[PDB]
This record gives sequence, structure tokens and C-alpha cells, in this order.
Amino acid sequence: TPVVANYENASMAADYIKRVSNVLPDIGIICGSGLGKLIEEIEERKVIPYINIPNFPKTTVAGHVGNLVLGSVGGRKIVAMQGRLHMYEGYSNQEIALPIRVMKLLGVRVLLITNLAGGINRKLKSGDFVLIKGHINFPGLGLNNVLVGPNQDEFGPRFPDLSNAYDRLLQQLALKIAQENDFQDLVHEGVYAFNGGPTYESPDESNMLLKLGCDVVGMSTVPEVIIACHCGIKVLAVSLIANNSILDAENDVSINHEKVLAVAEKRADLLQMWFKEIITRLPL
Amino acid sequence: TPVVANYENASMAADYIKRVSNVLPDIGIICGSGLGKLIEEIEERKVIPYINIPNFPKTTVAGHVGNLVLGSVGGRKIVAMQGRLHMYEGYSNQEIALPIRVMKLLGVRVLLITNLAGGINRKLKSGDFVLIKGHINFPGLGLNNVLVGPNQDEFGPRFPDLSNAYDRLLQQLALKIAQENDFQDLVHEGVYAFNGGPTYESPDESNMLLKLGCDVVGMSTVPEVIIACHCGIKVLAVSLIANNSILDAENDVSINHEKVLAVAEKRADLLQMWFKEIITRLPL
Amino acid sequence: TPVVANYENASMAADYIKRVSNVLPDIGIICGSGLGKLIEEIEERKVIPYINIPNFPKTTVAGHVGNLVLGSVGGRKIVAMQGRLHMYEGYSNQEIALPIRVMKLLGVRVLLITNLAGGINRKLKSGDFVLIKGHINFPGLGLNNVLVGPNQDEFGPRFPDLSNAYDRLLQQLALKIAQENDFQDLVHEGVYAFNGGPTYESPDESNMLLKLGCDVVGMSTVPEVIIACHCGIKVLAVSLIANNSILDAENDVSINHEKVLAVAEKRADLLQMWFKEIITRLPL
Ligand SMILES: Nc1ncnc2[nH]cnc12
Ligand SMILES: Nc1ncnc2[nH]cnc12
Ligand SMILES: Nc1ncnc2[nH]cnc12
Repeated sequence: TPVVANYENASMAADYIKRVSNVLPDIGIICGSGLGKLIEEIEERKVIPYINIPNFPKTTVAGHVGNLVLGSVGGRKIVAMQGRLHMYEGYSNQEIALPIRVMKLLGVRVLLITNLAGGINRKLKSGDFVLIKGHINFPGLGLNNVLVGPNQDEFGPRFPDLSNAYDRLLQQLALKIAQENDFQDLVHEGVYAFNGGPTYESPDESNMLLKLGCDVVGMSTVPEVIIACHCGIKVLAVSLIANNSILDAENDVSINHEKVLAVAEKRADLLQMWFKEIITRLPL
Repeated sequence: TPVVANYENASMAADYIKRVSNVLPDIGIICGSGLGKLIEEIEERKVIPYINIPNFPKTTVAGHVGNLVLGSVGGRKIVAMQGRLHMYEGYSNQEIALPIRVMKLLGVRVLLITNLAGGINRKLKSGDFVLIKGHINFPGLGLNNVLVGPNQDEFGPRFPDLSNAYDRLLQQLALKIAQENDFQDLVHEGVYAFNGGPTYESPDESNMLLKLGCDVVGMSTVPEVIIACHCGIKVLAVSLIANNSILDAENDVSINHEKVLAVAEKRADLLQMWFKEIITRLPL
Repeated sequence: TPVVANYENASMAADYIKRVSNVLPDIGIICGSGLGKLIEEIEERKVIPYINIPNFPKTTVAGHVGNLVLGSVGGRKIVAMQGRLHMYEGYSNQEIALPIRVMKLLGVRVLLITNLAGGINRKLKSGDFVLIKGHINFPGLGLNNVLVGPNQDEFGPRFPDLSNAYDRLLQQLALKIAQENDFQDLVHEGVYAFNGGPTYESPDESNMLLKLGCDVVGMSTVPEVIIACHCGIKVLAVSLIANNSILDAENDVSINHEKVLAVAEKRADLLQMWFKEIITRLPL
């Protein structure tokens, strides 16, 4: 009744999308806030508002942009989510999962994701990038995993294994490209902690995450990764570090969304170029 | 309106059960998947589908077996749940609690529980058993405890103490019987971490649970233990170890439900015999 | 439809309150159970049952007292919540937040909060007080933060920073007053862990909280602190220690609500006097 992310409902959305554009995409992309410039450069693009697509989640309470964009990047066919859905806004498990399962039915085999996040590991500075190699899902441990509910068997198994959720060869490709352009000094690898949000982590929470072996903390990405891994889509996820929360606690410095967006502004053009090349070089 | 697990609603279920069978059970049992063979050996048994019992939770979305079975084991009178309710399927706190409170009103004084779980402690191997001596309830710490909601005063207190939830004399009895049959080399004791599920723990989550002093991790049992302790029912809970998740992470080996069920097949007959004897020897 | 804690709904409640009493309060207070004697000493007081105020949450399932009390303490104008709302009772994020946002619209600039809690740090004894200097919010990390949902922009920002949620000058004032009355030997400072509840922490959970750097654990206060910090209200929060859970685990001693209330009885008159003086000395 609130629309389950099942096979029938995802197929109705895919059918509408397929007859309004001619694109069969191979690659899906979800971009962090302030990091979406690539979506404006999509060639021969079709913009489809969420509100026009059967069974897509209602987003008018939050407002702001919400479109699916289809077209070509680097000669590859892609579908993009413009205006991300975050669980701290109150969206349900079924609302998060439906767009990813629609990507699957359209033919997406690889999903590329970027986000903004806080740095925990003392090696991370403002403006650095982290290739995510694993995660700690505090909502999942505490009975709010994105897959709680009946399993949708056509998409995947009841009990997924997440050992390979972050594709190893895609991490090596993203690192190689940073080396060819001489910005590998900005690129780290690390473990991502999912904090449901929307408050930033307190100083004592940051210090707990350091003891637990977390390198980065943020409020997104893990739900989409789990839905993708469930249905067999490979994932690359990159965090842009806004601040080092441990260092900020030692110096009594606050974090705010204005400072976050300025960091996004500083790195946006480098990230757009990086991901355009990753898309171009991605293995068939 | 979704049916609260209160005194009136539990009594209507108990009244139907009492007039369809003649069994006043003293012992309740909840068996892990693939571990239910004992329930087929119940003597002079009465099988009651959940769907026939007033106020029992609806389970048709998930499908598969769901019956209450009453009868005799080892000369003792028992009630069994055949087809367990798990919180990762989306059942509410009230749906989990009602069958246990029905057991209470029928006269159950001891609840025996088995499950499948992942090994964290490096001493545990595939096929070992763990007598649970305590737990870490990540859903409870994070506002999804099975008792969140109004308290049902006829069953127990607002703020239960869980210091004695896992009965010490029942652990010693289960260990004694393993010694008399010379399989005590398979039996450990340990602390159980509740992961809401349904994804298996990621490698970085497993390594966090090791740092936190957890010996075993699984997706069930803690909700039923808490409802039982609330209303004064003594508990014995045993985990069958499917794999050692820490060792699997070091060697890059995946876990899947097929491997889990094969372990259950390998130990099912030993576990049935063990629990039949525990039931026989249980103190009045 | 379950009544959102938005600007329009909070203003209707404030408007009713404002025309039934003549008090424009500067200070809000929320008192722990057994710790409410100060509210009976409020001078020229007006008692307003929650059930009479537009948009206030329904509390008849739990029963027991629920009033807002307005009047004067130490020459200062205050509003008190008599009968606290706890999230383990099943109240929603919107029900917790609405009374605090009503306090804001009435003119409250400082919120004083007391609670009962378990001691983790080995320096804490039954009957001690802890000035809270920071927190670890396990519900917030696990997608049950009090602010999950649409943001109410008139009250505060989408992503609050909690670095200064516990006002430093108010902690120094409360400590100074304990020194002037020679009971500073009872007063500590510490980090508070929020356990959703309503079961007390198990022995293995207590030992985990010790490893994570928590000094005290309880079932309240963090939700109200976060709503207050969101809308710019300064906070002082004090825990009264009922028992030391680590020492109790080593000696196999149970905790129960009866023992908790006896500790509250033993300290109630000292706490009332302390807070009356804090209220008197609070900076304009
Ligand atoms: N410190 C931080 N900076 C940016 N995004 C975040 N998400 C969570 N914590 C964050
Ligand atoms: N590794 C594992 N094996 C079996 N059951 C589990 N439940 C949670 N983790 C598990
Ligand atoms: N041990 C304890 N004593 C009193 N209140 C508590 N709240 C949580 N744990 C507590």
C-alpha cells in the first residue's frame, strides 16, 4: 500500500522509462550533494522527473530536485539519480530500494556512488578522497537494515553475503587513473561507518569510531550498496572528506553544512573528470 | 489494531489451544532452521496451524511452515513452535511477543531455543555448539528492543533485569549430558551478539565484534529470551556454529545459506538426541 | 496526521498556554522520576494537563501524571514538564519534539534536565551525581535519531552540530554551587550512553560500554538535548547514579526499579536545593 519494491512494481517503472527514452543503460550513477556537475554534461540526455514515473517515491515534503537522467558519457550509456534519497529524511526501506531495482531491470551492471563524509583516520585531511573497501552498518546491526521485510526473490537471496560488495578491480582502476593524472596523493582507501543521521557525529561518537577501526563516517551510500549487491550489481563508492572530526574535537572546531559545500566546490571539477574517465575505461 | 500482545489477546489464543488439545505443557521449544526433527518425534501430538489460532500473527507473505505442536517428549509435556518468526522478516514487537506470552498462560516454565550463528571467537569451528551465557543486543541499544511500547503489567515489570536470563543450572545440565555421551569437545560457552539482519556480517563488522568481546553472532533468539525473562520463564539457548567469520575473512571465503544448511544437516541427529535428554532430565 | 512537530502546530499549543497563564518563561525544566519535588514548590503556579493542550501527545495508554507547570522559582520564570515522555514507551520522534519546540516559542533560552542512570566508570557510586559533558547516541547511529524525518526549517538546520550541546559555563556554575555547599565530593563529569531500553543493560553490554569510554548509561535525555540544541536552547543535564553496573556484575547483584527509587528518595531534597540555586544564579 506504500508501494513495495517488488518485481511487478519495478517493472512498471522500467516500462515507462524505456518508452520515454531510447537508452538501455549499462552504468548507474548516484552523486553527492554539490558533486552532480557530470549529470549536466550527459550527452543526448533525457530528463525524467521522479514525480512522472509510476511507483517512484514521493519527494515533495523535502522539495528540491528529483530527476532520473539518461544519456551517454564517454561513449557509454548511463542512468543517473539527480537528487538523492537519504534515510534520515524518513524514506522507508521500500522507497530506497525501488530505484536501484529499476536500474537492474533497465540493464545496469555497475553502480558508481559518491558522497561527502567526515574523516576519522588521522591520515585524512579536508579535500581528500577515500575509496571505500568495506563498511560498518550500525542501522543494520540495530534492526534498521535496508533489507528488513519480505525478501523479493526475483532480485536476490534472503541472506546476502557482503564480502565482495565493493568491487576490488574497480578500486584498482580508480586508483590507476589518479596516478596517471598525478593526484594519487589525495586518494586513500578505508572502512566506512554508516551513521543514520542527521546530526553530525558528536566528539565522543567520533572517538568511539576511531577505537572501532572506522576510517570515515557518513549518512548515506550503505543502503544503496546493499540493494545493489543483493541483485548482483557491482559497486564503486568514493567519499570526499569534508573535515577530520578527531582533529576538530582536539581543537574545539565546529563542522557545518556551509563548510561541507565549500569543500565540494573545491573538488567538484576534479571529481567530474575522474569519474568521466572511470566510466570510459570500465570493463564491459 | 495490529493486535497488541496483551493479557486479553493472549488468553483468547490460549483458550482456543486448550480446547483443541488436552496438553498442559511445562516446556516450550523453538528450533532453528534445519534443526526441527525433534518436533516430528513428538508423541501423541496435536498440530495446530498458526492461521487457525485467534490473534496469532499473519505469516502468509513469507510463506513456509507455521504450526504449534503439542505432545510428549521423554514423558514430559511440551509445546513447540514449528516455523520461527524472525524480526528481519518485518514482524513487529507485538507479533514476536504474543506466542511466548501464550506459552506462559498455558503453563510453560522453561523455554529451550536453538539457532544457527557465525563464530567470532577463534576457538570456534564449523559444527561446534555454544551454550549462550549472555548477550549484546544491538537492536535494544538502538531503540528497537522487543519491549519498546506500553508495558503489559500482568506479564512482568516495566524495567526487567537480564542478569539471570540464561539459567545457570540449565547450562550445567546441558554440559553434563554432552560429557556423558563424550561429545563435550564440541561444546563451548559464549556471549551472543544480536545482528538484526538479514545480511550476514561484513568482514569489518566481524572484526568489530571481536574487539567488543562477542563470541558468536546471529539474527534471532534475543527477542524471545527477553520476552521469556520478562514473564518469569527460564531459558536455555544453544547456537550451532556454521563457520568462523574471522577466519573466513582472513582467507577471503564467502558464507551462504546453502553452506549453513549443510552444517545443520551434519549435526541435526546429535542435537535432537541431546535436547531429548535435556527435556527428560529437566528439574520439575 | 499523527501531528508533526512543525511551526504551525507548536504555535497553536503555545497560544493556548499563553492565554491560560500569564507566565513568559525563560527557563525550562524536565525532572527524573522521584526527582520532581521542585515542581510542587513553584510559586504562583498554573497546572495545565497535557490532555487539555492542542497538539500535545496522547499519554493515556501509559497513564500516570502528565502536566505542564508554569510559575516562579528564585525570582525566575519557568515552565516544567511533570511526567516525562520516554521513547521506550513507544512515543514517536514528533511527540518527543513538540513540547520542547513549544518551550522555544514561549521564550525558553535554557533547559535543565535530570535523570536516573547506571554507573559504568569505576569512580562512580550509588548516590553520586554526573554532570554530562557529551554523549554516545546508539539510537542515532542506528537510524532512530529523534530528528529523522523532514526538517522543520523555522526551528533549526538540517544537519546540527552537537559539539556544544552541553553548555560549558552551566557545568562550571553547577559545580561551583556544589563547592559552596560542600558536597562536591559527590559530583563528577562524564560521557552519557543512550540505551533505548526498557531492559536494564546486561552485564556484557555494561562491559562493552566500559571498553567504549562511556561513564554512565541511561534511557532518556539525549532526544530532548538534540531537539533543544537544534533550536538554539542551552542545556544542563545531570544524572543521579543508582548503582555501579560493572561492580554489580562482578558480585552478581541485580538492579531493580525499587532500588532505583530508593536512591532517588535519598538524594531528592539535596537535588531540589541545588537546582533551585542554579535557577537563581543562571546568567540572563
Ligand atoms: N563530518 C562530516 N562531514 C560531512 N558529511 C558528514 N556526514 C557525517 N559526518 C559528516
Ligand atoms: N555467519 C553466519 N552463519 C550462520 N548464521 C548466521 N547468522 C548471522 N551470521 C551467521
Ligand atoms: N542501572 C540503571 N539504573 C538506573 N537507571 C538506569 N537506566 C539504565 N540503566 C540504569
